[PDB]
Amino acid sequence: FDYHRIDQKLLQNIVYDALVWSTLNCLLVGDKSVQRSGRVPGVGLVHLPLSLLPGPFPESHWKQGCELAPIFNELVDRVSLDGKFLQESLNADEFTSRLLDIHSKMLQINKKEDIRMGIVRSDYMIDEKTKSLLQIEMNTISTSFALIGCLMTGLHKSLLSQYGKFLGLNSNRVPANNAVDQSAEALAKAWSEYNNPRAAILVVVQVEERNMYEQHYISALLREKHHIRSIRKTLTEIDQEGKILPDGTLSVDGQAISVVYFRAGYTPKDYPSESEWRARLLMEQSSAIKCPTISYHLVGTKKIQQELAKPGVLERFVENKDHIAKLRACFAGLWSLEDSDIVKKAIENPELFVMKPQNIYGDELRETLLKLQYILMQRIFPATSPAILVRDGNWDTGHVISEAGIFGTYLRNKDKIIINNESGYMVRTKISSSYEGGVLPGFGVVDTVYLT
Amino acid sequence: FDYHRIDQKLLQNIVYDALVWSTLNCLLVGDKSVQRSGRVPGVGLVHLPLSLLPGPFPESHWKQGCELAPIFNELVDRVSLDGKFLQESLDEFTSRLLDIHSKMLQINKIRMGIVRSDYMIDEKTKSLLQIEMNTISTSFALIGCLMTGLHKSLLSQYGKFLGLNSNRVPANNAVDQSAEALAKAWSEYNNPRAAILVVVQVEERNMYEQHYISALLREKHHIRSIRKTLTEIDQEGKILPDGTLSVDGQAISVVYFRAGYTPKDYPSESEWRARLLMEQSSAIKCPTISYHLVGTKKIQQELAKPGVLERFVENKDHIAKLRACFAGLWSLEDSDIVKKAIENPELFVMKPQRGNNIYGDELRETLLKLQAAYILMQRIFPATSPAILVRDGNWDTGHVISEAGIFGTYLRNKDKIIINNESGYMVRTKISSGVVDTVYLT
Repeated sequence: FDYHRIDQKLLQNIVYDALVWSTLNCLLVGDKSVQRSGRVPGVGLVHLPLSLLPGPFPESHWKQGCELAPIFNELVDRVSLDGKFLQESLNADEFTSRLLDIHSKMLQINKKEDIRMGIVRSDYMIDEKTKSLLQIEMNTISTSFALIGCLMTGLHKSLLSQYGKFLGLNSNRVPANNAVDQSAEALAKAWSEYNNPRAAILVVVQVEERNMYEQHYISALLREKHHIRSIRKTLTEIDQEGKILPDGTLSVDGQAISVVYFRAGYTPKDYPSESEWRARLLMEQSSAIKCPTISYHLVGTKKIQQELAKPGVLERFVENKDHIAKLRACFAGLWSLEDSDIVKKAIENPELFVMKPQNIYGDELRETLLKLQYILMQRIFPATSPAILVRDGNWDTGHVISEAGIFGTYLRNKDKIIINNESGYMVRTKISSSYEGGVLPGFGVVDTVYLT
Repeated sequence: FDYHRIDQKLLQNIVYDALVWSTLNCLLVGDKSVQRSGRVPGVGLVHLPLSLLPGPFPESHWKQGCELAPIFNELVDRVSLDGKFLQESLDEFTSRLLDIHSKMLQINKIRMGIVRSDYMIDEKTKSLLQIEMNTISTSFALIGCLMTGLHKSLLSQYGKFLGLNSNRVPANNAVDQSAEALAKAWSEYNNPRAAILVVVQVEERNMYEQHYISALLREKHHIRSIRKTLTEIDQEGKILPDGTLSVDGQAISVVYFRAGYTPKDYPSESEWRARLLMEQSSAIKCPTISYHLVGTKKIQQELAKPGVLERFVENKDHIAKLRACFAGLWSLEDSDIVKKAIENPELFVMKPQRGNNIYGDELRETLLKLQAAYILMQRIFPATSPAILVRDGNWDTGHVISEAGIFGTYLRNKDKIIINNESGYMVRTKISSGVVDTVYLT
């Protein structure tokens, strides 16, 4: 539990076994210290920064997270259908306006689109004040670590099967994890639904990609288990090598494409020029099934996510009131500054709130608000646990917080729901902020959880 | 097979896919240039230097080496038992091994081996000739069967194009068969509480092959193993009053050597002390000192001389098969061991039994003999081929020779032979003037 209290020489032994297991099972990324490692496979590898042993996490809250996956998949789909709400909700960012311009084009064009799909991830923290599972992000596009998360389950299970009796820990409390398998399953099923067995899956990847093995592992599952071919291209390669055939088919680099799996294009930095925007548009207009579509990408935007957490909004996209209960239970309170909602703007207890754009804490929060002569939200107070953190072959102790991402997969064809699944998980673990760490990284370490 | 023809663009793609496959499947080693990579797992990793696509190798000759695997297992076990032949036929390193063996001959108290016979196809004849018999610490059981996987994967993706069929790359179980051999020895020894000690080098950039074997042991066979250097064994190992080997809290029933074959492995008396200790223990050595001595260059030369091989093999068919793969080697019958070599010196080489080799017009040393480098052998002319070589993520073309290494596994109780197997392969490929490979049958 307090892993800091385990004998140092024993910890070295466990760390050595982890570094071994990591290499044998490709828990590896290109080393950012090595020049070509985000471009040339096979060179400059290092194990992922990782937490040695999983931190605890209540089984009741784990289950709540499980339950919510398919309910989130369905919300994301319904919200994406409401073009007017998306357009109306979304003033000043250039990138979001560029995405809205594509969405507006699609609204104009008004093409059928019977087949829709998502590979998404809802991220949660446990909150100490309330003792509640709270959602901190909904990731609707290009979500990573389906392989990484499920290799971490493999690792932690392996370590606990050897060192756990002594430690009083049982590997069967690390939840089972099928994430990467479920990912490729959803892509394979969408490729089948399209029913063009001559087509490949296109994966859209970044120019520099030191997590390329995850994507190759997927393509491998596609090739070997599912018998589907795939190709990888950057948005600019697509602009250069892509076109729409007479029947609407996407063709890239000579190959018919039935599914566009995005592992890029979620960030402004992936669109350095008009080339990348042309590609995004081309692909959206074509008949290929996108994973996901532009309206889905819009749904995970910050402003949309904030909107849904306001009074009665969520309630426009969900009719099952048990689902609305479960959703609202994981939503951190959020408010418009104006009216205040019942004037909890009247704030005396600013330690309990946060202001966010579309952050301001404590006293700065209190001043800002002044009883006025961007939104207000419930402050979250995370759980801490003593971790062992292993990075570039070395280890140290740290007190950390953790954020559990629960993947969802979804696939439908008209009104037929083909997949709507909780699809495994990942965990991101970070040194506290009350210690030498904070928020300012390379992006913590990977982890799992230990139920209850 | 003429891979130099394939256009740069396509090659570049096949290369990309091989580097991907290598990373995903742990065809990886510690990078020489990263100073901690031989000691700390998980850091400074790079794919194995490799040949992109297999070289041709006749099926008939592949089957010959297959058949020879269990014949060589039995030959190794019979020669090892002739203590005085070994002492008699047989340098500081070699004499320290001899010291350990004579000592066990004195003491006079289950046997196993995981070995590998290396061959090359000779152009002069068309023969499969043995070039080495490795009796101790044979590497590349994992690497060899991962290259099998890589090549079958590439020829699945690119085979139809180039007119190659992934099914002409032979099947390969080498690492599984190694772990199986160890697991069975552990069982024979019948101590459910004993571990397997694996003896490792101080710096081991190929540690993942060994880690994979310990992972099979743990997960498939439910056997614990522990890895130690010879000096760690000196410091930590003890023989109990009942003669049993104890190393960090566990009895040791099998000592699997992945070190100890090279003098660099014995920087001090500590390592020499650990080797003796373990040899004198009741643990099963994979292999014993006697096996180690059978693999020496001196014993291998001796065996290849006329009449000698035949003293250690009863079976006439095996004698025939063994002689077929043996390159001629001689002391001094003037007739072959010299008149034939003076005519046709191009077909022969003189080599020290331990100075430069002698060939062509020189080999006129023999006219000199009136009818450094001493023992005459048949010259081998290797069957080269066009290769793509991939190293540190870059590729180039080269013309190469290949050495096919056939692993054998063997185990026995007193007259019962539990295992005597051909057990998969590896291939080492190097410039015409190295890298890991497979073969394409025929």
